[PDB]
Amino acid sequence: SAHKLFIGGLPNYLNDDQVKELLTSFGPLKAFNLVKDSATGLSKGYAFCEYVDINVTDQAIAGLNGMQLGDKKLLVQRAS
Repeated sequence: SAHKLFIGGLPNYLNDDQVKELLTSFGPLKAFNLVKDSATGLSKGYAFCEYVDINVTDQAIAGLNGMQLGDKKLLVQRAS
């Protein structure tokens, strides 16, 4: 859907609350998950989210795509 994003490249030590805080700085979320290895529990650095508002979605992909977080760079797209 047009409100949904697929994010990769997050530093693997960031937790759900920290990733969620970065995302909600753009506007409110209606869904979120941070992808984890089922056996180790460690983050894979991917996240999926859905914003309430389409305009926020558009600004979030523009703002997050290419964002540098230390030695990592986010790659973000709409979740077609």
